[PDB]
Amino acid sequence: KKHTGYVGLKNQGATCYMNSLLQTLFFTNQLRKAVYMMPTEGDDSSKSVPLALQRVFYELQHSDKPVGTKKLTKSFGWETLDSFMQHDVQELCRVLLDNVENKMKGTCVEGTIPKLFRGKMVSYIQCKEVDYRSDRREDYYDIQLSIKGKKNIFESFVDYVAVEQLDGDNKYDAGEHGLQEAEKGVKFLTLPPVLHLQLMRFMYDPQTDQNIKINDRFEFPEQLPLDEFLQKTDPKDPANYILHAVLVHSGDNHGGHYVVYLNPKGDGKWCKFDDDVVSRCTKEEAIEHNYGGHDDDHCTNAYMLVYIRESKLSEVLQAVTDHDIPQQLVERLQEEKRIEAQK
Ligand SMILES: [Br-]
Ligand SMILES: [Br-]
Ligand SMILES: [Br-]
Ligand SMILES: [Br-]
Repeated sequence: KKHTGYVGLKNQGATCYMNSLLQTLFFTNQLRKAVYMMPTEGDDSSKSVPLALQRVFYELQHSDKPVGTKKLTKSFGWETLDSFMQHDVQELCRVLLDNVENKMKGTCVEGTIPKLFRGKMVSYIQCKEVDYRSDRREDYYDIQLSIKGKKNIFESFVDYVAVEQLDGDNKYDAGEHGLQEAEKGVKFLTLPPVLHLQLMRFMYDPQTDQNIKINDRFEFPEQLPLDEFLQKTDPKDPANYILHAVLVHSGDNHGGHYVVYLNPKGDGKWCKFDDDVVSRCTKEEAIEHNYGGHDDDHCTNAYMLVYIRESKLSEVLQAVTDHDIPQQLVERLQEEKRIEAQK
């Protein structure tokens, strides 16, 4: 527990965003407690993702030394030298959360995942010259925001909700009305208590023919008002979000360094999580110094932000204690440790 109170994770290969993401998920206290509850007795230690995540969280909560992740990577089968380089942070997140959600089904914590991370959107198509619209609900668990050519997060949200023209030769097939010029877009109906925003600095194949990293300046705030992107708003619960995590990458596309900044209590007291080294830092370092740019004469910037709904903040970050871990689970991990101590 060091001197920040918090312990790091081991550098065990090119796992890229993984340690950052695990720290982010660990300090989503409501998720952690829920994960502690899954009926993982009788699971195979080798094969079980639920158990493997239980183990890592337990270690992060009790261990005074940097925590290993080997059994975690084995279980969801990303073990080759470059398996994390072939995926992104939002893909690993879904891998983890889907295993966990699937374990929680039929348990006293079923629905913890959609409760904390799921939001609702309306996807619509409006024809210009014919009276036809098709409104359909879409669920999301995270949001990929465009950052290229945008000054900040507000412009990104503006761009995300911008109307798109559908015109021949890209006309909408309007059924009985045949091919029709249309407008399509999305609107938000609900925003989740925990909001995962990926910033698209790392981008596809610009036709020819690399994955590249955009290191342009992109500003995000400590406090994020999203009411004006909602179809209708609640007077008693405005869509006000507070910045909780800034996942940072330093360098370019090919090779770089991965760090995450957290204020895991939600008070504005920030720590820097750099694998095994956890140290406290200024708020400027966690935030402004991660805007990116090319400024003094800079390759260090956020690719992912986590925001927490201010009204649900002090709950999402609710106290965890030792008693929140069931005895059966404590006993099992303790026995494994004892086996390991036999070398
Ligand atoms: Br390990
Ligand atoms: Br793979
Ligand atoms: Br990205
Ligand atoms: Br720039």
